[PDB]
Formats: sequence, C-alpha cells, structure tokens
Amino acid sequence: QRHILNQSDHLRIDYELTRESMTKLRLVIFYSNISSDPITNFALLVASPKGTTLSLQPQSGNMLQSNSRDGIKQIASVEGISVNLGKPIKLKWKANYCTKGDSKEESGTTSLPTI
Repeated sequence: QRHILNQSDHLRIDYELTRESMTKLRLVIFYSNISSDPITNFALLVASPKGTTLSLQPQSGNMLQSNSRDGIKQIASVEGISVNLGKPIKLKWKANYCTKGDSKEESGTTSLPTI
C-alpha cells in the first residue's frame, strides 16, 4: 500500500497508488516528520510525466510537528496514454521546507510502480 517516494533524516514522503479506471491513477501522498523538531513552510512541487496529465490538489497544511506521522496529506491524479499503456511513469518532484536552523530542499525523480 504505502510506497516510499523519499526518506531523508527529517522527512518521509510516502504514498498510496490506486488505479481508479483504465486511464486514471490516484495518488494519496503523505508527509511525515521523523525529526524531533518542527517542520514549517512545507511544499511539494511536481512536473507532469511525459504521457500524462497530473492534477494536483492542495495540501491539507504546510506544517509538521516533531515526530508527526502523516501530518500532511495531498491528493493527486495521473491520467493519459501512459497510464493506459501500463508504461512506467517517472515523477519529478521537489520539496522545500524549513526546520529550526535550516532551510532545506529535497528533490528527485521516482518511478511509480505498476498500474
């Protein structure tokens, strides 16, 4: 169910990935603070994979308390020919947030598992 997009020392981004129809996936993304200090000003930025429309709904919040699991949730969907062809979909993403003392960035390109 929960696939890991990224795990740093301060933050775990993971997600559920479901197929709603023949042309549409649903991503429920969750952000977890695994540090003993609060995380503020969180934001995830995404690009749309090559054969795909990406619909990104707003995040539930932008703050994460110390040792908070799933403190922010964010819904997305993925649609288009690449979802239909059962091709591998690569998600380019970037996050910014502030912890105490630092302003941090994390970024990657992650392949999403099978339709």
